[PDB]
Amino acid sequence: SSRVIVHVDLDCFYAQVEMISNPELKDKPLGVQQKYLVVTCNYEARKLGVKKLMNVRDAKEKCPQLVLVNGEDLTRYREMSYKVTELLEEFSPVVERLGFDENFVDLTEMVEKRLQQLQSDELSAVTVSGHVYNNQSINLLDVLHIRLLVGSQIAAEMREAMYNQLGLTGCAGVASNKLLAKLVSGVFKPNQQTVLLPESCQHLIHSLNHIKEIPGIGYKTAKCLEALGINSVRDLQTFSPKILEKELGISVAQRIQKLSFGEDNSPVILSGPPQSFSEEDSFKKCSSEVEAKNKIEELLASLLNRVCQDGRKPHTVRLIIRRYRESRQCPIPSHVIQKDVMTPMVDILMKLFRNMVNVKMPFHLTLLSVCFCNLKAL
DNA sequence: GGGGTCCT
DNA sequence: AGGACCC
Ligand SMILES: Nc1ncnc2c1ncn2[C@H]1C[C@H](O)[C@@H](COP(=O)(O)OP(=O)(O)OP(=O)(O)O)O1
Ligand SMILES: [Mg+2]
Ligand SMILES: [Mg+2]
Ligand SMILES: [Mg+2]
Repeated sequence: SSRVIVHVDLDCFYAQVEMISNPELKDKPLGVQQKYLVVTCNYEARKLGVKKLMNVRDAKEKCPQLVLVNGEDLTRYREMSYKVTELLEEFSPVVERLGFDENFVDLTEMVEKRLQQLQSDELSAVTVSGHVYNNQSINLLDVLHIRLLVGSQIAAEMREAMYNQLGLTGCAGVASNKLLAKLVSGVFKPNQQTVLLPESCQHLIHSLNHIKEIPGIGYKTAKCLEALGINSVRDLQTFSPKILEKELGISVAQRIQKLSFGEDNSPVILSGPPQSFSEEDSFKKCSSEVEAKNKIEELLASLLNRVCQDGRKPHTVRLIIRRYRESRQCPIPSHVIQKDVMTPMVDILMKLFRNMVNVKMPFHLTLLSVCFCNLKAL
């Protein structure tokens, strides 16, 4: 059962949202700042030299006409994120989320229908929407191709409906699994879509340069492979299965090797509603017992907001700390579920804290987070 | 340095 | 509770 998956990726998301909010900013170049960095910006300002993830001063010097904006309150982005996800669900119910600006959709069933509904005669021109990866020749006689071309049209449709109705632009990659879909989706940016035919699969993995470029292989797994002298995607393709299992575990080994061939059988998971809420906060110095108290209050303060609105309730709370991450958690008592409600929580959160960190001694940390998970019904 | 997700 | 991964 060959699948058709689509990966959707919004162009410079925060930027887009900001612009869609303050139209005056269409004309102007724009950057979104978190702490003293620039986390993303519209294209009008990537041309003036502004690289994503660059300090806000180099930014200003390199580009003086730059209109900055604060993107530390993730609230407008997160609402837009779900407006997008809901739009896409209205196409097919099975939509997986990846951060705020990515979505996976399984179009296998949807492509099925549209095909059957095709009178033989009209089996052309059929056509393709957007780019075909690596300019590959289409073979209308190959069902696999045909189902991917239909996947391209549904994607073009989704992208139209995102623009109309939400005012957002973005790219789409349509492939036979999530891996290839995500990889081929950025081959043409911004605001364009590419489809990957099967016979160009190998061209696409090898186009990659560092092995960490593949989704799934990350910082910790890369370094492991590096120290094994695995740097190219072909290195990994050709390496000893056995030695890899031995050095990575039989679970991780099998999967990432398949990855390096472009093989990915992981299904698209239906995300549904968020299963957690959390406010992170890292900082220069924190070294008493209070000031964690102040922090935990603020964090709690902001989180509470979102919980009041979500609907369902958290039956578990936890405390996270990256020291000099660790966590402790415990169920949230029956009474307190009455969305005042602060002091009891912070008493628990502190109880948590205390058992984890010795207050009768110095610590200093850099990171405090509070998380609400385990929400019913579930 | 956000927020999140699944696997162990 | 910790360790991976994605953004
Ligand atoms: N290093 C980072 N630090 C903080 N926020 C980030 C970082 N990277 C990305 N983000 C945020 C900002 C973006 O709106 C969103 C997705 O980023 P990313 O996938 O890198 O592409 P992008 O949305 O910045 O634009 P584009 O895909 O056009 O380059 O996540
Ligand atoms: Mg992205
Ligand atoms: Mg993006
Ligand atoms: Mg990676």
